[PDB]
Amino acid sequence: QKTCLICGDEASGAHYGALTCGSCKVFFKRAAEGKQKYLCASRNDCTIDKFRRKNCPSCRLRKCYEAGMTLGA
Amino acid sequence: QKTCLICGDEASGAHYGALTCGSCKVFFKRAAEGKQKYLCASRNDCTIDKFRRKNCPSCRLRKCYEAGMTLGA
DNA sequence: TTAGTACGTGATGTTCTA
DNA sequence: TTAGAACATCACGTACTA
Ligand SMILES: [Zn+2]
Ligand SMILES: [Zn+2]
Ligand SMILES: [Zn+2]
Ligand SMILES: [Zn+2]
Repeated sequence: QKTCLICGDEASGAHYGALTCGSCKVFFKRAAEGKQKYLCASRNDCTIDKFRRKNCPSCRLRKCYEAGMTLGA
Repeated sequence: QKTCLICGDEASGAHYGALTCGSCKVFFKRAAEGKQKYLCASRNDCTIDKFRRKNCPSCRLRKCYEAGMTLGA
């Protein structure tokens, strides 16, 4: 509440169905749309925060879905 | 050997003191020269390979120093 | 309200030139 | 033989509009 559910950054309102920051809002749109497989370099449980969220699109995307984000309304 | 000591890609020669590919040669030069204080999102033990080496510069650089690479000061 | 655009920035990996 | 620069490409995050 005022904090992004994906990465803990300061949130700017709900986006695609969950409370997120602006960077996570645009990341989810880019990564949900694409037909990309993302690979985690560790164990699929990376810590996603303001400074680490860049490292692992796979875990960040997983967390977006887990927080309920969706492109299909 | 023909194998990059950092990421397992095909090596290109001895670079900065260790057998590495071309991408790891330029990465190490940029990483050692700049102090980006790279952060790992996991446990400082990421898998570094051709498909994952972009995920965790911090662990990739860790591997470079463990492999003996150095800028000669 | 929040989704879309488009920019500016920076990391990456190779080809080139020493 | 390898160091280093440059260019193209791409991921990222922001400001701005509606
Ligand atoms: Zn976020
Ligand atoms: Zn991960
Ligand atoms: Zn390598
Ligand atoms: Zn790591």
